[PDB]
Amino acid sequence: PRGSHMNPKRIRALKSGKQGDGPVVYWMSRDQRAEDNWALLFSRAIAKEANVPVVVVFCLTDEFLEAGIRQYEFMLKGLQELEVSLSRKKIPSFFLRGDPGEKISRFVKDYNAGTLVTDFSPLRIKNQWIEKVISGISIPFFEVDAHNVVPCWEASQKHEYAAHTFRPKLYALLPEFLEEFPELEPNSVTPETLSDVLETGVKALLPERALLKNKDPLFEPWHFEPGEKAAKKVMESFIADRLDSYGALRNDPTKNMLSNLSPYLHFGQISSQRVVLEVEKAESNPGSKKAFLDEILIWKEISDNFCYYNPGYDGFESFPSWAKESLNAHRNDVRSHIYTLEEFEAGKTHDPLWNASQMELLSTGKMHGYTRMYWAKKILEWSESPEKALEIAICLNDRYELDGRDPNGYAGIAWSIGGVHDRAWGEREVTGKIRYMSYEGCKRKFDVKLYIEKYS
DNA sequence: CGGCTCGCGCA
DNA sequence: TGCGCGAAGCCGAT
Ligand SMILES: Cc1cc2nc3c(=O)[nH]c(=O)nc-3n(C[C@H](O)[C@H](O)[C@H](O)COP(=O)(O)OP(=O)(O)OC[C@H]3O[C@@H](n4cnc5c(N)ncnc54)[C@H](O)[C@@H]3O)c2cc1C
Repeated sequence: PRGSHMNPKRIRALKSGKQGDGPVVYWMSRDQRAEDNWALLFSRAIAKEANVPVVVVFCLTDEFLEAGIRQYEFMLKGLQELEVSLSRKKIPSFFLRGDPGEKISRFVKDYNAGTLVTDFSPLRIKNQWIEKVISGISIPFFEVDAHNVVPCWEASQKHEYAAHTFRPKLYALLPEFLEEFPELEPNSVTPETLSDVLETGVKALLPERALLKNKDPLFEPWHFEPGEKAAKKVMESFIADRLDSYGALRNDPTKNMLSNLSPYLHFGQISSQRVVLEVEKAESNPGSKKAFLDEILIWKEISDNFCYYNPGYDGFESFPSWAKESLNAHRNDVRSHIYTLEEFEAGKTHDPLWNASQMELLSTGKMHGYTRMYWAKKILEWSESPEKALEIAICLNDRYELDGRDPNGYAGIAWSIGGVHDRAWGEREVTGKIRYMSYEGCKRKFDVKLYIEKYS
């Protein structure tokens, strides 16, 4: 649908129709940014061809009640900044509260929209809302993958068993799909308060807040400033100060050598494609660059692959057959310890390294990547059953990670507990052939005592 | 058949 | 710390 720097393979039709006479509406969901946003760029291009303005609509759902203030504030502060950015480009934004299935349909009717565009998420609930909207509108409806460098449905047509099978397919398509972004052109044709939504939601969540004994909150909000501008600064300092040592130190949780981009990536406050462009152009240790690109291209995009092609991505049934057979055989094994959700949540296990990982999670909202593996694997080892382990890990990941409620989290938990995108290892009690990680193993790789002391 | 994102013994 | 091996099941290139 027109454009020159616009690859049509990024866009797909959800519903055909007579293009209406009214504005193009971008139903923003996953990609909460004005810059480097293929969904917003395609929306603007369609609007230009039809000689109509583009408007942005965002629907605040009751979903926020299932997480905490830490995510709600991060997201909403981002959106306050986004509202201003879009304003400068003469793009109005509308913030709706309620079920997207109902509210988006109504908005399209009331505002006499000509075309509807949304960004891409493989999570189940987004597909449900889309199907509801389709039944409620008579205008064309498109979806743009603004989150992946290679559109999810282009990179592969099936569930990929392993990174080693996906890697060649993805890297083959980078020359086509890794490109610079055109600038967002302001609107030429002229056309609820977020402050109030924020106060109302916070009041609702205050009773569920994570607290220490003295009733002082556990969460430290100053580690990550929200919004598009801050995200760019974190990217720049990563490339300048941390990228060089990333390959060597990414698996040492006592060193702050990660990008720290995940909260921003999760809410779409920065484009993965932008990050890849800048890292590609940086002159740094080649090994570090390859390690980083493999994480933000292969592992991030295969997580969308996993959720898109396996709608039971958060269930035991999505595990590979060998892992299901192994875990099933060990269901009756005596566990060395059994903890409840509440005991894991409070960091009251016998294992100080596990407890310190959980304390980093509670206090910062971002557990170091290496201890996330250890953390999830011990939940399998010290729970009543594989289903209960899965349920506990997802519950804590999604409640406390700023970057949670994400394909990466479901794929990472499924790797840790069910061997998805892994292979079988030595046979053990309880965990069977699922890859094992030990306290002693961690001791030989990094200064465990220092991580424990940092987080009590 | 070859090669896949641990623990372990050994410089 | 850095290396090379062991223990495991399967994909996919033929
Ligand atoms: C049990 C478990 C739970 C996880 N929970 C989440 C989660 O809720 N949300 C989430 O986005 N990631 C999650 N991760 C994946 C990974 O730990 C985080 O993306 C990463 O630690 C975020 O830190 P960073 O951006 O500073 O990392 P960097 O090392 O700088 O990583 C760069 C980027 O690469 C991608 N990436 C890196 N590691 C992985 C990985 N294992 N899998 C997928 N993509 C990866 C992410 O987009 C990440 O932000 C989880 C992993 C596991 C094993």
